[PDB]
Amino acid sequence: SLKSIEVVAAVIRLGEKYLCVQRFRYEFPGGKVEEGESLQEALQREIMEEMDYVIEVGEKLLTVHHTYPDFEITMHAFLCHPVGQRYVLKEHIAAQWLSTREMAILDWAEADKPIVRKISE
Amino acid sequence: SLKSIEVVAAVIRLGEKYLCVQRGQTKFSYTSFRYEFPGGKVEEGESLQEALQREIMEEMDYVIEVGEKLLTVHHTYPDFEITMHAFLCHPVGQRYVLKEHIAAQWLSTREMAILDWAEADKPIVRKISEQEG
Repeated sequence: SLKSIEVVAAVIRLGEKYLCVQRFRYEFPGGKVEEGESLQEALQREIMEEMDYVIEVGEKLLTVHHTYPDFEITMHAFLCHPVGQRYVLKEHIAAQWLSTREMAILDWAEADKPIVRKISE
Repeated sequence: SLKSIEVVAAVIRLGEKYLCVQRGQTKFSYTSFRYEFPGGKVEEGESLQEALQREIMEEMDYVIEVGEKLLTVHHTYPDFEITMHAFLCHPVGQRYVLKEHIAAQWLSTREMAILDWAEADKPIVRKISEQEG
């Protein structure tokens, strides 16, 4: 079947606050890379599609590798800087701007925990 | 999008032979891709059968009829959700086209035991093998 699964996550910062979504646990916005896309263009499309939010992808924060026997799965987190000033919540997906100490009291998705851990350090 | 994917696989049968594919070329002259059943991802707004039919048509130019579900393989990885659906399929069209670096063989279940199968496809092979052999 699938040779690889690449997932991208956007860590969007304004001030001391990070865009955290609850779509249930909390997560960073992002999604899967389509075949033929780079990781950055996958992330910019994914954020536009789900949130109408125009961002610039910056430096890569971390790569989460896995050793699962059946599928090769890799997650790529990028520090992102917003260009637009508009984001849309297509219904019942709530989003908050939170500081790191607000983020630590929260139920985060398992895939996103390394990013939350890193944002602190 | 959600961190969850649905995969479909076609078990194409002709007589007592099944279509087994090898999709790619490695860098090394002493390594090669393992075998697998043709298929791919289910895109949003598609049923499992229509995603399969589309995927077979796009990779192989092969008109197929999707029949009964043979098995479902679920994975419960902490970081990502994957479901595989294998369906028994019957050819309508009489020609398929293999692109660059793609090989395919029509094999019995006994001959299928000779090959190296992708780890994800191994439950499917075992199911096919348990029912005749």
